[PDB]
Amino acid sequence: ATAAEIAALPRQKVELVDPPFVHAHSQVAEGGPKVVEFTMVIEEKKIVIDDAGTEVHAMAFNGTVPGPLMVVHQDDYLELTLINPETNTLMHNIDFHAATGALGGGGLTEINPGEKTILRFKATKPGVFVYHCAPPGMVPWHVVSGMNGAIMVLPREGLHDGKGKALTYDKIYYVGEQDFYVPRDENGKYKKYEAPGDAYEDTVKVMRTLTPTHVVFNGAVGALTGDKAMTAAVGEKVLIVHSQANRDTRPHLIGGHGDYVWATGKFNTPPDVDQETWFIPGGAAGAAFYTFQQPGIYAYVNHNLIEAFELGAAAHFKVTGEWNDDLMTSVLAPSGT
Amino acid sequence: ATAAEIAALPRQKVELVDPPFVHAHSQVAEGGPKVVEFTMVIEEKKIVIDDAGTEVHAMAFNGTVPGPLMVVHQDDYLELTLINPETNTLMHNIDFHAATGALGGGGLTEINPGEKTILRFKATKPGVFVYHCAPPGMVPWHVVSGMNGAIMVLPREGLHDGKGKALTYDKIYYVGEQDFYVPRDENGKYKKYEAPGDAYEDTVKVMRTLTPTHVVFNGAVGALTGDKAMTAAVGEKVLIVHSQANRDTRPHLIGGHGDYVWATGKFNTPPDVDQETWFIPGGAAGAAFYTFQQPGIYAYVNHNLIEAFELGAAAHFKVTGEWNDDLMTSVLAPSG
Amino acid sequence: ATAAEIAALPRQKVELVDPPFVHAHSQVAEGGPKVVEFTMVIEEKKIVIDDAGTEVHAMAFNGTVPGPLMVVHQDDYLELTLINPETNTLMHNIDFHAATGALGGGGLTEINPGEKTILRFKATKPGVFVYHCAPPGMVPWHVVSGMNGAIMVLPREGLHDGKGKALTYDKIYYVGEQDFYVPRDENGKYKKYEAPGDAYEDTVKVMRTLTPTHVVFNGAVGALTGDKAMTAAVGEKVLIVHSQANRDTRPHLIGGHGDYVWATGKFNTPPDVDQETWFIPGGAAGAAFYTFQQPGIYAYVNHNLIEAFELGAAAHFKVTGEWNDDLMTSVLAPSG
Ligand SMILES: O=N[O-]
Ligand SMILES: [Cu+2]
Ligand SMILES: [Cu+2]
Ligand SMILES: [Cu+2]
Ligand SMILES: [Cu+]
Ligand SMILES: [Cu+]
Ligand SMILES: [Cu+]
Repeated sequence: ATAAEIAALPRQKVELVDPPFVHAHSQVAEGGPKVVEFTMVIEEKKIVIDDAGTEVHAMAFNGTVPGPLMVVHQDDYLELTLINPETNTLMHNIDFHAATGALGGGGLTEINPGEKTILRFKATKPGVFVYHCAPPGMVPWHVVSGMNGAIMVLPREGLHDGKGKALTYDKIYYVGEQDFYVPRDENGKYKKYEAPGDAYEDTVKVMRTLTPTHVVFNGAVGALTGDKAMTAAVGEKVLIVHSQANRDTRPHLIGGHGDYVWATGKFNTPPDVDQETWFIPGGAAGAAFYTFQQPGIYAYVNHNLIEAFELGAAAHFKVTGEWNDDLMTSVLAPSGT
Repeated sequence: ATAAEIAALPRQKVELVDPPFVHAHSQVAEGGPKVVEFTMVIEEKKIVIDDAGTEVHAMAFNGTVPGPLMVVHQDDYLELTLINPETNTLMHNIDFHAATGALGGGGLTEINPGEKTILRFKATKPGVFVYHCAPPGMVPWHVVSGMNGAIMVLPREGLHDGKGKALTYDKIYYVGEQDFYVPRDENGKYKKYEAPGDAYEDTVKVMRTLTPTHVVFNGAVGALTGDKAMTAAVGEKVLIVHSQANRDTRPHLIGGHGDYVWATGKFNTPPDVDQETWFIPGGAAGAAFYTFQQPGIYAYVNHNLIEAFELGAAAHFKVTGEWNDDLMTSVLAPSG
Repeated sequence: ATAAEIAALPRQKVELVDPPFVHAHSQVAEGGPKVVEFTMVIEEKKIVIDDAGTEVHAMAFNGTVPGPLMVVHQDDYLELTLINPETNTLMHNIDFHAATGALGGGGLTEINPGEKTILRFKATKPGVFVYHCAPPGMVPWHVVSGMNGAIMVLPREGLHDGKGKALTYDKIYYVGEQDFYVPRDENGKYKKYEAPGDAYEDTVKVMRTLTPTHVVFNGAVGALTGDKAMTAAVGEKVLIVHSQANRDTRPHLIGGHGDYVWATGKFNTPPDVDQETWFIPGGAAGAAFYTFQQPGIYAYVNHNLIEAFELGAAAHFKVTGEWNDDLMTSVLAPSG
C-alpha cells in the first residue's frame, strides 16, 4: 500500500485495559484494514511481587506487568504512541515480535525520559506475539524487570481450527508470565533498593544463574487468585493467551485441557488438540482454547510444579455450573479401608 | 449416555504390571465402551537411587517409581480404587491429566493413611497422559518424590499415521523419567532421614534451585541398563511411552529414530516423523513409534547429555537380528 | 541396495567449508543416488570464547566449533573419512543422528590418536540432524567441548512447504550453538589449563550444575558479528540451520520471522509458519526459511535473553536494500 492509501484508511483509537482482561474487539474483522491507534505510558515503579512484600523496581508499559494486550486484525496497521515520562530514569523502546524491520521497532523507538515516539507497523502475520523493551546493552534487564507484554493479530475471518471450522470464544484472558531474579542477602532474605540502578549489578548476578527467584502471572505470586481469580461457566469457550518474553513455560489447566492450542502462537500453524500441557518457548506467546465442562476451582499453572507452587506460577479459575458425573464421579469417597 | 446406559456398561478388572512393562491390552478396542477397573496401593518407602547408596523417601503408586501404565480406549471409563495403608504417614491423592473436573480427580481422592477411595472418569480424549499425586500445598514435593505415572487412552480403532494408515506395535514400553532433589550436607554427601517429613525443608531448598541432583528412568540410575535393558528384534515395531510429571525432557534413541512421534502425547494431533530427538514438556507424556532396522545395543536417553550420562537419564535396548550393511557399514575399521 | 549396487553408484568428493558457511551443493538432487565423500581431521585445540580471554579445550571436527555442515540428499550414502592425528591426546568417534545402527556410527568409529576410519551410512530420512562425538563414559564432556556439528539431508526434489509448493533458498547459513562450562577460581576468575585432561574434573563439576557459563554461536561470544555477520538483501530467501547437541535453544530473528520453520528439523514433518520464536531441543537441529523484507541490522538470538545478551548467544545479519514504509514507519521520531 502507498502512503496515500494508508492515509485514506479509517482510524480507530483503542482504550487499553489491564491484564488479564482484554480491550473490546471483534473476532471477525469489521470492514477493511484500519489504522488501530494505541497509547502507552512507561512507568518505572516499585511493585510488590509476593505476600512477604518483596519489591521489584518494575519497568512497566501502561503501568502493569505484563503490559496490556493489543488486539488488531491481519493487515491492519498498529500505530503506537509510546511515552517515556520525565519522571523515569532510563531510556526505553519497544520491539514488537509481530512487526517487520528495525529490530521489531526497537531501532526506531528509543526514547529518553521526557520523550515520546509514534511507530506504525503492518500486522502482516496472524497470531499472538510478544512485545518487549530492548535497549541495546541492557536488553534482558528491562525484560526481566517486567517490561514486556503481547499482542494478538486475529485473522480477518476470526479463528478457525486446523480444518477450516470456525472457533468463536466467549471470553478471552491474557496471562503474562514473568521470571524475576531478586537479589538476596547473606540470610537469604530479599534485598530492597532505593533506585532501579542500585539493583542492577546484584540482579545481573542472579540472572546469570538462570534460576529465577519468582515465576509469576500478572506481576505477582497469587495475582490471579481470590477476588482476582479468572471466571468461567460450564459450556463457556475461553481463549487463554499466555506469553513469556524471556523464559520457557509449560501451561496446564489443572482439571481441564487445551482443546485447541496454537502452541507456537501463530494462527496459520494448525493448532495441537486435546492438550494436557503445552509448551511456549521464552520469547513467544501461545494461545489455548477450551470449553469448560465441569464447575469448581481450577488451577492454571506452569507445569514445572516447583515453578507453579514454590515460585509463584499458579492462577485460579472459578467455574459455575452443574457437575457432570458422566465425566467424573466419586464412586467411593475417601473412607476407612 | 443415559444413567441406565452407563450403569449397563460392562466392568472389567485389569491386573497391573510394573514399568517399563505394560499390562496386556488390545490396540483396537474389543467391543463397546467399558468401565475398566484398576487398584493401586500407595507405598511410602526408602529407595536407593544411585551407586553411592543415596536414599529417597519414595511415595510410590503401586510400589513403583514411576507408577504403572494403565491402558484404556477412548470413551471407556477408568475406575481406580486407590488405597493408602495405615502404615503410611502422609495424605495422598491422584490427578489424572486425562480426566475432566475436580483438579483431575485430586479434589475427590484425598485419602489419609488407613483410607481408600474409588474414582471413575470418562476417558474422552485419546493419548498418553501423566497422572500424579497432588495434595494441596505439597504438590511438587509428592511428585518429585516419585508419585507419578501415566495412562494411555488408545483410539478405539488403534493408532494411525497422519495419513490414516494403521500403526500397530509389536511391543510397548513405558519409560517414566524422574527428577530427584536430594539434600547434601556441607561436605557434598547426600543426607539420609528417618521419616519423609524430616526431609521436607531441606528438599524444598534443593527444589527451588531448579537443578535436580539425579534424573533417572524407572526410579534409579541404570534401572533400564545392563541385564534390565529393554529388548527388541530387527523388524519389530516398538512404542515407547515416556512421561515427565514435573520437568522437561528430550528423548532420543541413540542409533535409531522416532519414526512417528506424538510429541504432545495426543493421538488426534498428527505425529511428527523421522525424529532424532523429541521434546516432552514437564507435566506431559509423549509416545514414539519405531521399527528397529539394526541389531545391537542402543542407548535411549534424555539428550541433555549431562542429564543422561552424569545424572542418570540413560536406558539401553538390546536388539537381535541381522546387520544391514546398506544402512551402515565400516568401510575401514579404526586403524593406524 | 546390494553391495554390488552400491559399488556401482557415482562417487562425489566434497570439500567442506567453515561454519556458518555451507559447502557447494544443489537443492534438487543432481542425478540418482551417490556415495558422497567427506573427510574431517579432529583437532584438539585451545579456543578463546569471550573478550576476557576465557579458554576452552575444544575438541573440534575439522578444527572448528561447531564442526562443518555436510549436505547430501535422501538415499544418498554419506561416506566419512575421520582422522584422529597423532598430535591429539584422546580417543574420539562420531555419532550421526541421521544414521541407523551402531549408536549412529560411534560404535564403529572409535579412533585413538594416530588412527583413522571410514564409515558409510545411508541417509534414509530427510532433514537436518546433529552429529557429535560420544566416547563411552566420556560423552557429554566431548560434546560440551565443542565436538558436534550437523548435516542436512535434502529431499531429492529440494524443499517444499506443507502444501507441496517449492521453497528455494538463495543463501544458507549454519549456526551451531554451544553451551560451555568453564571452571572458575575462588575470585570468580575463569581457570586456564595446559592440557584437555587437566580440565576434566573441574569441568564435570560445572557441567553437573546444568548452568552453562557461556552459551555461544560458532564457538565464541560475538563470533557471528562484525567481520562474521551473516549477510542478505531485501527479497533474498535464506535458510538458517541451527543445532544444539546438548541443550535446548529458542532461536529468534530480531526484526524478522521464521516464515517456514522445520522446528523438529525433519522435512517430512510439515513446517510451522510465521514463527516469532521457535524451539530446538538439546540433541537436535532445526531449520528456518525467511525472505528478508527490510534492510538493516538484525540480531539472531537464543531468546532466553540472559543466554543471548549475558551469556553470548547472539549473532547479527547485515541486510542491504530499500526500506519499506508500508511494513514499518516512524510516524513521530523520538522527540520531546
Ligand atoms: O495437574 N496438576 O498439576
Ligand atoms: Cu524479542
Ligand atoms: Cu498435573
Ligand atoms: Cu546424540
Ligand atoms: Cu525499558
Ligand atoms: Cu502423594
Ligand atoms: Cu571426541
